Amino acid sequence: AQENQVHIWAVGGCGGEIGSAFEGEVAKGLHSMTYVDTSRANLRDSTLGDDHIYIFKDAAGRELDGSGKKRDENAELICSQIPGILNKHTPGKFNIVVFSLSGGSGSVAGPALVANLLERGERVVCCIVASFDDERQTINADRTFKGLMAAAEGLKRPVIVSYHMNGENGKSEQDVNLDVQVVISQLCVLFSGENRRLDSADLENFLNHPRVTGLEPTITELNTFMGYEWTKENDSPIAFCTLYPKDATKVMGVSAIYSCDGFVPESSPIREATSFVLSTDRLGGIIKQIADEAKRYIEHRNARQQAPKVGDETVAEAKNSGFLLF
Amino acid sequence: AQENQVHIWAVGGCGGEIGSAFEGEVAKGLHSMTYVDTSRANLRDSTLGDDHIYIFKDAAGRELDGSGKKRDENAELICSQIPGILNKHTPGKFNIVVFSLSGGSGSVAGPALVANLLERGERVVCCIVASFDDERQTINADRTFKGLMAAAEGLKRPVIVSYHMNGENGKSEQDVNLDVQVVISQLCVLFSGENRRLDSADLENFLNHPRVTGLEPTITELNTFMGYEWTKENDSPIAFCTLYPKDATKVMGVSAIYSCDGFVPESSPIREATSFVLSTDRLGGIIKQIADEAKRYIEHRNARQQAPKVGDETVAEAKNSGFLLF
Amino acid sequence: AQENQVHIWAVGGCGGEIGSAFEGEVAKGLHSMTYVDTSRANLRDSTLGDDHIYIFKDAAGRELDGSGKKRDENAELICSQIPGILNKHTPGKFNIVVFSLSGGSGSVAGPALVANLLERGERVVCCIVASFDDERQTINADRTFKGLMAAAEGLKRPVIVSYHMNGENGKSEQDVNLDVQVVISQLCVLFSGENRRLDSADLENFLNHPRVTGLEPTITELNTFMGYEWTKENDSPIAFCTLYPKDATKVMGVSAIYSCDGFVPESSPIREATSFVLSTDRLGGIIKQIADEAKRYIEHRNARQQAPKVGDETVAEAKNSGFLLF
Amino acid sequence: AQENQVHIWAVGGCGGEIGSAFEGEVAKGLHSMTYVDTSRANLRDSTLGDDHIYIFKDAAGRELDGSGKKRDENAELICSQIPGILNKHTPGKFNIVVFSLSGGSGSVAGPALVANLLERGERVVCCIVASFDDERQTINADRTFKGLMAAAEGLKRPVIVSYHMNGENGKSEQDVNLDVQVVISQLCVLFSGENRRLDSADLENFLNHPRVTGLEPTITELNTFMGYEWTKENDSPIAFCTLYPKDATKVMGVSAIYSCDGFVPESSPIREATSFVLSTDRLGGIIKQIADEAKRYIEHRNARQQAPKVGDETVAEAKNSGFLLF
Ligand SMILES: Nc1nc2c(ncn2[C@@H]2O[C@H](COP(=O)(O)CP(=O)(O)OP(=O)(O)O)[C@@H](O)[C@H]2O)c(=O)[nH]1
Ligand SMILES: Nc1nc2c(ncn2[C@@H]2O[C@H](COP(=O)(O)CP(=O)(O)OP(=O)(O)O)[C@@H](O)[C@H]2O)c(=O)[nH]1
Ligand SMILES: Nc1nc2c(ncn2[C@@H]2O[C@H](COP(=O)(O)CP(=O)(O)OP(=O)(O)O)[C@@H](O)[C@H]2O)c(=O)[nH]1
Ligand SMILES: Nc1nc2c(ncn2[C@@H]2O[C@H](COP(=O)(O)CP(=O)(O)OP(=O)(O)O)[C@@H](O)[C@H]2O)c(=O)[nH]1
Repeated sequence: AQENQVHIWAVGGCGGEIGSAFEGEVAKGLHSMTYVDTSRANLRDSTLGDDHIYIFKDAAGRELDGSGKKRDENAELICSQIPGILNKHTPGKFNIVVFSLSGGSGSVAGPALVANLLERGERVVCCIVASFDDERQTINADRTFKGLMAAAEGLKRPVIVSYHMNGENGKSEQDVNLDVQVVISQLCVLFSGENRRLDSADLENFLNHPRVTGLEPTITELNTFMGYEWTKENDSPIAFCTLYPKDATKVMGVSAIYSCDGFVPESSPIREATSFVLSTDRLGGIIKQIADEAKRYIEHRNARQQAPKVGDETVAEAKNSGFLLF
Repeated sequence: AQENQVHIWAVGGCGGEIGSAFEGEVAKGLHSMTYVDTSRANLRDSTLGDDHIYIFKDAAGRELDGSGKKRDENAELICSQIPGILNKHTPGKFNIVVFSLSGGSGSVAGPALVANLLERGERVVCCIVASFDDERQTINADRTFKGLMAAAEGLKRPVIVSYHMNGENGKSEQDVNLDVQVVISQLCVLFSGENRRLDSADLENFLNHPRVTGLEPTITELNTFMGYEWTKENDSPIAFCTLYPKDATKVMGVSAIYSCDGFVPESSPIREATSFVLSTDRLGGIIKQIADEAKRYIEHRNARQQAPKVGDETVAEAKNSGFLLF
Repeated sequence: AQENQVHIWAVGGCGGEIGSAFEGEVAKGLHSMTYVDTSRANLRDSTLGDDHIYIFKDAAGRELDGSGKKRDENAELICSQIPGILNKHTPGKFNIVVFSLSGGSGSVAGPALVANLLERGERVVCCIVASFDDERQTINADRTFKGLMAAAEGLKRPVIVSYHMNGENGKSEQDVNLDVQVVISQLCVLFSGENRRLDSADLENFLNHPRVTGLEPTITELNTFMGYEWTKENDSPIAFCTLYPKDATKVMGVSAIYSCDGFVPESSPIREATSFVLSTDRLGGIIKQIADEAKRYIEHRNARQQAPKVGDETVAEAKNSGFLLF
Repeated sequence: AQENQVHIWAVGGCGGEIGSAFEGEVAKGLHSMTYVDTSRANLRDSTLGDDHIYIFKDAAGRELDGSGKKRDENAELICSQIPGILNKHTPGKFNIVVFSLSGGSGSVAGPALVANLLERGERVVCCIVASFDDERQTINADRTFKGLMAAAEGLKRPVIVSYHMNGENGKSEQDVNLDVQVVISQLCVLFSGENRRLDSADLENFLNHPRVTGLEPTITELNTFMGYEWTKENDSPIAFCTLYPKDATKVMGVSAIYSCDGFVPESSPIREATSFVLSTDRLGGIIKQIADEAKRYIEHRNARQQAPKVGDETVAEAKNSGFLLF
């Protein structure tokens, strides 16, 4: 009941909340959207029907009610039901998987969706939000990110990631949601297929850059810019695709291995040149920042005072039901 | 005849008096409530029917009339009838067992209920009141608390306790009742399941923290705060779940192993951010204070003057019925 | 004295009562029927003669009078006499074993008949009624159902089961009887062999699906629908066979591994497309529901008050005949 | 000279008087009846012939003339002559031993008959009347009840008892007789074997419940109810068998380990659902009441004034024949 050119996979509660602003676009036929979550708590007022909502179910066929930031809890159930999701909801030509590395549901169904879509040969770009409010969230972000890195090397296909941070620059979760929504909205225009000079084969090589560049397949970061001022700082990316409005000057000074051009129709809401840039030079910084939080919480964990423990003989004395010793 | 989302187990006379303020909520469907006691002395004017009241019975099937602050008197009867209580009164999804460590009934049926609910896999939080007015009460409080500590280690599942004191800061029993009623009222909102971003699995891991944190299972203290000023003193809790009103700023500076977020509906009576904090750093202080009272009463007991005993030969002389010396 | 195209094995009291509505069909040559039971109490007014009734006999050659919901009582006798039943009453080309999982007779002679018929290479479909009124009935249903699951894996041949529930939707036993009678009546038309486009080899592969599908042999659930509305909910079965009336549209949207078609003669009482769907996706739900009742009765059993026991010395004192102590 | 489906053993004077209302039923072939007593005082006008009356005889082969509430007087003779009673009067398929725990004859021949019938493998249900008018009656009732409990525990077979009280609710002996007669009539209807869905094995497992339930064999109390209102108070029985009239709704809300169903013929005098319920939760109350009566009578006995005893020297003086002092 929707156009399947671009498919948005709002995985997890964080992905569902971020994608809740794209429900109107589905009605207008811009793109198809599918919610994937282990709980229906966030989705109590979605405009889309249950035909666009999938909730993971246990062995008894009953819907789960969240993972509670515990990735290992429902890993088997989620990984087993991922193929079923793709059959019921056919992936679009270009897929946008949105999830959070910190939760226990989005960070398991997210990489599982990306791995299956990449293995099937689909074109998928992941929008990622990472939080470090707790030790559990930080460890989940560390393990999920390493999982994606292992996915790119294991599948020999790059995993394009639009990374985001909850605590960056003191931005609230509302601010981060606006940032991600801008990236998804721009990716919708890029993947719409209505661009004059941009073909499907061009975007296939853009997303699967090692086909053309010959570089080693690894996780790649996607950055989106407007105007031409971004060329000074990122003059040497792996690849980039730029969409220009009518009678717009090209971008110069960028020496990329691969490049693409597109011309946005006058009706579409793009008024200045928009560039989608792939690079892996900032991956080391992102990994270091994640490891910094992990080290910080490990040091803080080692500062925990040991809890007062009752004697082991007392426990043996409390073998009576109710653990009463009198 | 009541909603079973949250179940309040008013165990003992102290628990019954504290819970008597929640009878109106039962009629309004907020939560289900069950009185558990060895006597009907306090429950002579309860609005709830006898279907919500369970009184322990002896071997002959006749209701008891209290334990008289003697824990060992009816321990076998209470522990044997605990499973029957849970069948007749089905435990709610979240259970709140309220009892006093000093009495002989609440301090036995309380830990028995908690041990059975934890063993069955239910989610239970205990509200506890401790008194040290008499040596018997002090020894009972010391004994019951050690029993709970052995219960947490024996069941490998934490026993969350909202600890309270009768003699703290010169507060009367009425003042302590208001303090506990606030905690139970807030726990009712937390466990209501109507929070937007809070799932049952989030609360399951919050209550059973060693699943997520990996810490050793032990008795854990629960503290509840409003606003954000509490972050300065308790910046290092094991876990904490915060419920925010509409457009409320998050809590910063708290580095917990696990945390949860929730958003209170506008209709519910929460107007400022309420935090439910779990920590075990004050357990040593509580145990020390309890042991201080026990030492004080042991010293006072050793100062008792020996009662003037009649001669043993006189006892042999008074073997006549009625013990008459003539 | 009857046509042997379809054979109905009314096993047990529940099976005999359900099948008592098919006695008229036997006289009209629609199918052959055989009552198998450990007691003749229910069969005091059957139109069919004793040549169509088999009652289990003990070692002395005398007919039993029921099992009393005790499966283990006559398991040896029943399993020993099953081959004798099949010789005296030759199984039809398609067999319909009807029995209840709760009783002690139908739940032993039922699976015994199914295991023998499957081992001999016959084509058998079981109609099953499960009850959970008592702990004994629930445990019998749990053990019988697991027995059938072990039968399918041990024989490497699926055990097709038309599952039914006594307490489902508050339906009375009369309502469940009507539901089963409809399924048996439809299976009679399917197995009649008078369908234009349906062959015996097609039905052989339909019942023994792993021959064609290659799936693992296990217990399979049979569901029957009229019309085409069922396709929305069960669009992904293992296999399904549909019987269409004259000039009836085919079923679309169902992606099954195996499928069959048949055209009902105009005289036969089928007026809309009837589908026979095999699936194992609801087996987990059925097993969970059975285990839920078993857990409930185990908890209820642990709440039993221990019976008052006279002293062991008193028993030793009552060694005198008549157990009188004076 | 009578139908042997149900056998009524009217033991003792109390049993004979209660059973005197069933002679017409014996004349109509409903059931066989046998009077067993140590005296013929009550049986001076019985319609039944002496072939249905057995009177205990002493060593010299002459009939006794009662025990006079002294159990130990003729215990050996009764225990020795019990097998002869069973040989001369063949026990029915279901036996109903009716006796009083207070007398010296019924309370000895009753338990002996029950123990012999249980040992032989027969199915026996005891109707019991207990009186506490005298200390001797109270002690006899206590001793007989303890003996029955010992028999149930030592035979590993439950002793089903329909307990009755003479002094309960101020009911006269006529009222207790009517109650016991109603219970016996209902048991006769249950045991008639003419019920549609009820087998002999069903009743065998119902009476010998540890075969099915697995519970410890002990004395079990039988209670009979009409309608469905009894479910509220006795929702947790060990077992229960219900007889329904034509088109009668089943009983719901009763969670028993074992249960049976039967359908009364339209001719039989049952117009509403009749339930026979087995439970051991009220045994403690009965034992407590009996012990309370025994304690009361012991206290009253200890208050007896010592009889004025003549001097022992006077007794030595009165060694003359006739004990004359002169
Ligand atoms: N920037 C955002 N961060 C969010 C949002 N929702 C949650 N989060 C953050 O993500 C983390 C929790 O991730 P999720 O809410 O997706 C948890 P998940 O869906 O995986 O499990 P359940 O909560 O059991 O559904 C935590 O740090 C939250 O503060 C959101 O809309 N925006
Ligand atoms: N803060 C409160 N303390 C209470 C309250 N009621 C009793 N207590 C205190 O608890 C202690 C006695 O415990 P309980 O009254 O619960 C006695 P228990 O129920 O175990 O036995 P019974 O009195 O025979 O029912 C003693 O120190 C009391 O002062 C109350 O409503 N609030
Ligand atoms: N839906 C139905 N359930 C039935 C019917 N007859 C019995 N039952 C249920 O099945 C259960 C008892 O099973 P059966 O009567 O078949 C006992 P079985 O034949 O195995 O042993 P006997 O009674 O000794 O012959 C119990 O729950 C009954 O309520 C029936 O006609 N329909
Ligand atoms: N409810 C009834 N109680 C009875 C009846 N007959 C006697 N009793 C009571 O039972 C007690 C005496 O028991 P029995 O009459 O059976 C004396 P038993 O037969 O053992 O000796 P004999 O009197 O020498 O035959 C005493 O309390 C009587 O009041 C009766 O018909 N109904």
